[PDB]
Amino acid sequence: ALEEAPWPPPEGAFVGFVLSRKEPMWADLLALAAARGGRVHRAPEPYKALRDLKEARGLLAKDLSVLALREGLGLPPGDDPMLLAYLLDPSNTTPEGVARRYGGEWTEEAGERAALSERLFANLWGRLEGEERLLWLYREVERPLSAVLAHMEATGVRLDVAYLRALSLEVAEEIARLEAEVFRLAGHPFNLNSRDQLERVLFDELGLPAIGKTEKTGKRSTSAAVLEALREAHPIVEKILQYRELTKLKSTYIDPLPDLIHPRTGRLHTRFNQTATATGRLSSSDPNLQNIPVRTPLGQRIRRAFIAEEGWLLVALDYSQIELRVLAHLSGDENLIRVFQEGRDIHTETASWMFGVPREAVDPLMRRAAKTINFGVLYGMSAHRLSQELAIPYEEAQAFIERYFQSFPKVRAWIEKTLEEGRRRGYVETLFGRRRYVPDLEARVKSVREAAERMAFNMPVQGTAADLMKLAMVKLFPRLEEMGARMLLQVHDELVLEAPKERAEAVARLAKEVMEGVYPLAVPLEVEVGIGEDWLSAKE
DNA sequence: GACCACGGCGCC
DNA sequence: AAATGGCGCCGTGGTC
Ligand SMILES: Nc1ncnc2c1c(/C=C/CCCNC(=O)CCCCCCCCCO)cn2[C@H]1C[C@H](O)[C@@H](COP(=O)(O)OP(=O)(O)OP(=O)(O)O)O1
Ligand SMILES: [Mg+2]
Ligand SMILES: [Mg+2]
Ligand SMILES: [Mg+2]
Repeated sequence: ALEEAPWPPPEGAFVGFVLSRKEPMWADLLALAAARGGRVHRAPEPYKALRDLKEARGLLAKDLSVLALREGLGLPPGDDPMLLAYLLDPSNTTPEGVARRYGGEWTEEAGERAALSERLFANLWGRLEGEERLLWLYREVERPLSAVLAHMEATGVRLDVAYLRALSLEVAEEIARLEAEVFRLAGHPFNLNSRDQLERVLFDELGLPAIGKTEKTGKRSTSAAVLEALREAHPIVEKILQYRELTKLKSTYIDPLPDLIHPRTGRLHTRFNQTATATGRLSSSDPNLQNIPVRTPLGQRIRRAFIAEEGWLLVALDYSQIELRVLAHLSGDENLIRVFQEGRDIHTETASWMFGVPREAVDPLMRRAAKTINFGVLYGMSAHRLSQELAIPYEEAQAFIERYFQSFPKVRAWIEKTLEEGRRRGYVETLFGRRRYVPDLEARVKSVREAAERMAFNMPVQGTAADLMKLAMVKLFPRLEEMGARMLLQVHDELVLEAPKERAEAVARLAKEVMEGVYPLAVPLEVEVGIGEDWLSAKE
């Protein structure tokens, strides 16, 4: 029972706030409160009251900071109990769960949320004293990163709306061509979007063989992998795959994105979720801008809609072979280090092998295929699936996986070391000490145990790569502000920046150097950088 | 209208 | 379909 104290709060108080909706860029600030020294200060008018705060300190601090930036207020986020809980155990992803776990209840009242922020911070800070590596990640990465993400979210990205509107109409007509052809081949119309109705057509009405079953309900699958296997069993299959591609892209990007342009900014605003993944990666939502298409011709057309403001340029930076380089460092494999000290490209070399092509003629689509193979095999792909992936007998695909691992013997050794440690202490960890708890490593069901093992030894690699990118963003942001440039998007190992046209080149050089020297490893980090008027053009 | 599980698929 | 891992969004079918 905190004393009902009057607004303003004293410096350092913990804030609580209620939004009309989860998206800070779209939300109405319904309520604002603060708690400190056994007092609760409830703001009579939330929006005006924002101006009395000098930092957003409490649960979901970034969300409030984004809203303040929207209102032209430079209110940076500070301490956030979610970030403490997430570093302790990244299964701590929601304020509902964190509260129940560390001493409170996540209600819908700013005052209670402010008092909750205060309580949880005390407890969680107590849990994190002595954990000096986690404390370092909090002070030097997550807490400062939240400020960076807040500016990214409030800045947004420009989108060629009219372009996408015109594209929709073009795609609609092609979808009609494909579905009409499907219906003719089926002999009747049906909901081609309903995979249950398609299942009957393909496997009951048509006589096509079923390849596999779905996980939870055991229906005959109609996934792309299955349809690929049936490309020649019937002409309908090809048109179903093309229908799937177009409707996926139209329904997920072409049509939704133009309606999400913010009225005040005229730009598109994602959310970068900071306590959402088991490995330390960020995620992006509402809308997700970390999964904008690129693979197919139409996907590329969609990516072209992401453009720079008039007088500016996009700068796209992407770490080269990042998790392979991270692997070299964690494992210490002398042979894998040599690969990168010699400037070799394993994705291109697998691509050249997969397609029987010299590296000069490996097109980007080939290299993408090689990356699924290379990382698929690394993190535990079966001989069987690989043989089916490469349209190749089981003997060879089985041998590719032995060649692969034989040339880097210290990898399996690191895998085995990582797993034993996880079994013993109950968690695996990144280069910087970010932890993931994987209790199923001692499961008595092999399928469950081996699944947990693949999650366990992936996490140090993926999570270290995520740590490096986070640290680079923290280092790079103030340098960009100095140059009048903007950080717009992060896509796991890629940053998209926006720079004035006359400083774009300078920004690209600087950003590349910051990313490559973020934290020297036993192998060099290389960063591919491009500049263009649109996101596609800026990645070569 | 809001949920949800599921299958499916876009990205890293 | 699958002994790669990590995400979030879509439409369907179904519930409330
Ligand atoms: N599949 C995975 N599994 C696990 N981890 C994965 C991945 C990927 C995958 C990336 C690209 C996937 C491209 N796939 C396609 O577009 C099609 C694949 C199938 C092609 C089939 C051809 C044959 C058809 C029938 O014969 C990245 N990662 C991780 C590891 C990687 O270091 C990190 C950053 O992603 P990227 O920047 O794309 O990759 P890298 O940095 O390693 O490569 P670089 O940046 O291109 O130099 O993200
Ligand atoms: Mg990369
Ligand atoms: Mg990338
Ligand atoms: Mg799912």
